[PDB]
Parts: sequence; structure tokens; C-alpha cells
Amino acid sequence: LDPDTRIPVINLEDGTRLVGEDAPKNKDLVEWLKLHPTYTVDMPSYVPKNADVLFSSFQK
Repeated sequence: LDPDTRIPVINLEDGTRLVGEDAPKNKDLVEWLKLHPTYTVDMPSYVPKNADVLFSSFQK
């Protein structure tokens, strides 16, 4: 994914949901996550591509 790819997430406690363009950037994603340990990813599936759909062994 692009570091600019928006990641649709939601904070369950505050009830804030950020999807689409309001969703945080993939680069800031990790930082936002540390600020929100009470968050949950709203959509855990981005785009099934290439060979990522074979197995689930995420070595790389």
C-alpha cells in the first residue's frame, strides 16, 4: 500500500470513525495507533492482490 493510502479505522470508546478521506494515512497509521490503544480497524481488508491471496503466511 501507499504510505498515503488511507486506513479506515474507528475508535470504539469515543465512537469516532474515520473512513475514506477522513481515515488516517498509512504513514501516520502507526502513530495514530499508539495514541489510540482503544481503536479498532473498521475495514481489515484493503485490496486482495498479486499473491497475497495465496496462503496467509505473511513473512513479507
